[PDB]
Amino acid sequence: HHHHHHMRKIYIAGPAVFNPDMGASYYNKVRELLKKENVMPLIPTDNEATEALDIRQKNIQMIKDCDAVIADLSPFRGHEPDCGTAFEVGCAAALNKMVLTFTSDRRNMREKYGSGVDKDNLRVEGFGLPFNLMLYDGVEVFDSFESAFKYFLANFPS
Amino acid sequence: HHHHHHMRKIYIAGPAVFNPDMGASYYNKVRELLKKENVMPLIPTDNEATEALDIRQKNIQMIKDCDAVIADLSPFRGHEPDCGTAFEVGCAAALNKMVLTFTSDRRNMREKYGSGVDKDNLRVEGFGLPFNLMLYDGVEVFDSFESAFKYFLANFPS
Ligand SMILES: O=C1Nc2cccc3cccc1c23
Ligand SMILES: O=C1Nc2cccc3cccc1c23
Repeated sequence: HHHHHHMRKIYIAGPAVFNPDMGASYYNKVRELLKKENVMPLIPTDNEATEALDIRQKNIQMIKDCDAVIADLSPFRGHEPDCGTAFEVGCAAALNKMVLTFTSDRRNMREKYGSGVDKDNLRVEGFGLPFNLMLYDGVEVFDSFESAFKYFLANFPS
Repeated sequence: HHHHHHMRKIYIAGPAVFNPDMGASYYNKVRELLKKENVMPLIPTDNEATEALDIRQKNIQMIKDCDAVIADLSPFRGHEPDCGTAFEVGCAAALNKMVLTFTSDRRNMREKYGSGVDKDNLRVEGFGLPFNLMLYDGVEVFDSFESAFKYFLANFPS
């Protein structure tokens, strides 16, 4: 009786932090969705430090502490995902964490750029993926945070 | 006598692979520089597979096998570094590898964008760093592959 109970935790990776509201609207939506399932969101801006290295270390620790990352790999400042988010996905991959990704634009990279090269003649990947192939681990690329979260619930039970 | 001798290895992360020559000119320069010091370059396109997941896995393994990563975080398709490279930097950080980064543009992000926000009113980081703060671990940001390599030689001896 009164055994320890693990509360599931998801690291909320993505460029919402750069919204004018520092991601408040996104994180609030995430908080409400996860609350219903007794899942804790690990949010990049929580208890935010002032020094870059401290912010970075705390985020790395959240990834170490999580059961899954849900990463927003939507276009950021062009057709490419946010590099901070990409770093976090790599961290999670190395730590053998469940990584779930979504994007607002699921078109292949070559469809996005409209060619096999960009405007400067740099190669656009041709693997039938919406973004850099390093970011794809075989799990479906979802359309939304919600759809990724449904996969989490089905595949990481309490 | 005849003890095993470790050959130092560096993972060569960066968007050179997207050059029209698939990085040949960049990688050849790297190869020539490293051979002089008996250091082996681990190059993303070496023995390249055909399936995205196989390429990804081989690159992650190269990072697991390396002594350091030297990562080209130069502007790619705008002021942001390449997300594949960022993923690799994250992978290396999680694995406690030495990570050395360089860029052709060392200006602060706010100097690059000319404002604290981009054209779409999205926040530009203000930490006096040239790129997303997740990509900075306290080691100096170098100006070139060569200067990063000099740090490697001074800080990872045979
Ligand atoms: O790159 C970032 N990772 C982060 C985690 C938490 C907060 C903030 C704020 C600005 C920029 C970044 C950031
Ligand atoms: O995103 C990539 N990581 C890679 C590692 C090695 C080769 C190639 C080729 C195209 C695209 C990518 C790539």
